[PDB]
Amino acid sequence: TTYAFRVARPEDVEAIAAIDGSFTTGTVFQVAVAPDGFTLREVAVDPPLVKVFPEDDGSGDRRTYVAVGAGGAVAGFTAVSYTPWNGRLTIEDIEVAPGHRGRGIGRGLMERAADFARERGAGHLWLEVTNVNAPAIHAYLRLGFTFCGLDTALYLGTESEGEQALYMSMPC
Amino acid sequence: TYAFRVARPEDVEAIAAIDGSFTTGTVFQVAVAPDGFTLREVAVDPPLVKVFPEDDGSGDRRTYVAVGAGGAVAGFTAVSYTPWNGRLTIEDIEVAPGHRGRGIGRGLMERAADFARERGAGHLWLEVTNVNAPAIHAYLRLGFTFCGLDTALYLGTESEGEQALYMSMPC
Ligand SMILES: NCCC[C@H](N)CC(=O)N[C@@H]1[C@H](O)[C@@H](OC(N)=O)[C@@H](CO)O[C@H]1NC1=N[C@@H]2C(=O)NC[C@@H](O)[C@H]2N1
Ligand SMILES: NCCC[C@H](N)CC(=O)N[C@@H]1[C@H](O)[C@@H](OC(N)=O)[C@@H](CO)O[C@H]1NC1=N[C@@H]2C(=O)NC[C@@H](O)[C@H]2N1
Repeated sequence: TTYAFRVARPEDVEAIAAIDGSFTTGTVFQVAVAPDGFTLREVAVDPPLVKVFPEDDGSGDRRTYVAVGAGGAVAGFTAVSYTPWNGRLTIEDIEVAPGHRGRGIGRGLMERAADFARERGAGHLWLEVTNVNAPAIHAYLRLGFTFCGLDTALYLGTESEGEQALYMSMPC
Repeated sequence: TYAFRVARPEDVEAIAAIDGSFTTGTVFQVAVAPDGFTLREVAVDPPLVKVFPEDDGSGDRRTYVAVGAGGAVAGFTAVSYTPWNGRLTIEDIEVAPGHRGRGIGRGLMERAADFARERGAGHLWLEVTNVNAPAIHAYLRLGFTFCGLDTALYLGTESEGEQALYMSMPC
C-alpha cells in the first residue's frame, strides 16, 4: 500500500499540471508507409531524443484518477473520457512522476480506468501515443494494449511535425 | 452539365437524401500484425450492400453542392478546418445515385481544395470504411493515399466488423 488511488480533487489539479510527461528515449518506432500498409520497427537513436510535450496539444463521461504517496504528493494520474457511440474509454493521459516508476502505479491507474470502463459499459480502452514515445509504448504493451491503427498526417503543421500518431486499444 | 456553389438552407433536405449507400463486388481487407497493417482489395460474392446508419455518432466550416439543370442537388461535400494541424477534413462527399461518372466528385473536391488554400491548410483528410471500395477508388483517382486507420473505431456501432481507413493528400 506504498501508494493509494482515488478520484482527483481540486488540490490535485495543480500537481497533475506539473507532471507534463516529458521523457528521454534511446529508441523510436519508425513508421514505414507503403501504398498497401504501415510497418513499425523500433530503432536506436544516438544521442537520446529529449521530448517535451507542447503547452498547445490542440484541445459524468469524464474522470481523473490520481496515485498519492505517504506525504500526500501526486505520484501519477490518468484522465479518461467515454464516448457512448462506440463504447470507447479514451485514456486521454496517463503519467507516473519521474522518481516513482517500477512501483505498480501505471498498472494501478489503468485498473481504475478499467473500473470506470466497466461502470459505463465500455467495449474497449483506446489511447494515442507518438511514435517517438518508446517508453510509453513499452509500458502500454506491458498493460495489455496492442496497436489498432495510426494517423501519419495528424501532427502535420504542429510543433510535433515529423512524428506519427499511433493508436492502441484493448478490450474489457 | 453541373454548376457548384455554397449550400443554402433549401439544399439541406436534398443533402440529407444523398446518404452515399452503395453496392460493391470488392472490399479492402485489413490484416493486423504486431508490427503493422496491410490493406488488400479482395472480391466478395455475392456483392456487399452497405446502407449508412442515420446515427453517424456526431468560418472554418463550409458545405458545397453540385446543381444540375432544373436546380436539383446532384451531390455535396461538407468540409471542416482545424488550424492546429492545418487539416481540411472532408467530413462528407456524396454524388446522387443517378449522376455518377460526370465529374461531380472531382468538382466538389476542387471546391474543397479552393477552401483549403484559402485557409492555408497543409493537407486534406477523410475517413472511409474498408468495405467502401468504390469511394476508395474515387479518392485514389482524386490524388488521396492511405495515411492510416483505426480498426477499433466502429466497435460497438452498427458498422462493427468494418475498419475506419484514413486517407490524406497535400495542398
Ligand atoms: N501531453 C501529454 C500526452 C497527452 C496524451 N498522450 C494525448 C496526446 O497524445 N496528445 C498529443 C500531444 O499533446 C502532442 O503530440 C506530440 N507528438 O507531441 C500533440 C501534437 O503536438 O498532439 C496531441 N494529440 C492530439 N490528438 C487530438 C486530436 O486528434 N484532436 C483534438 C486534440 O486533442 C488533438 N491533440
Ligand atoms: N455517409 C458517408 C460517410 C462520410 C464520412 N466519411 C463520415 C463517416 O465516415 N462516418 C461514419 C459512418 O457514419 C459510419 O461508418 C460506417 N462504417 O458506416 C459510422 C459507424 O456506424 O461511423 C461514422 N464515422 C465517425 N467518425 C467520427 C468520429 O471519429 N467521432 C465523432 C463522429 O463524427 C464519428 N463518426
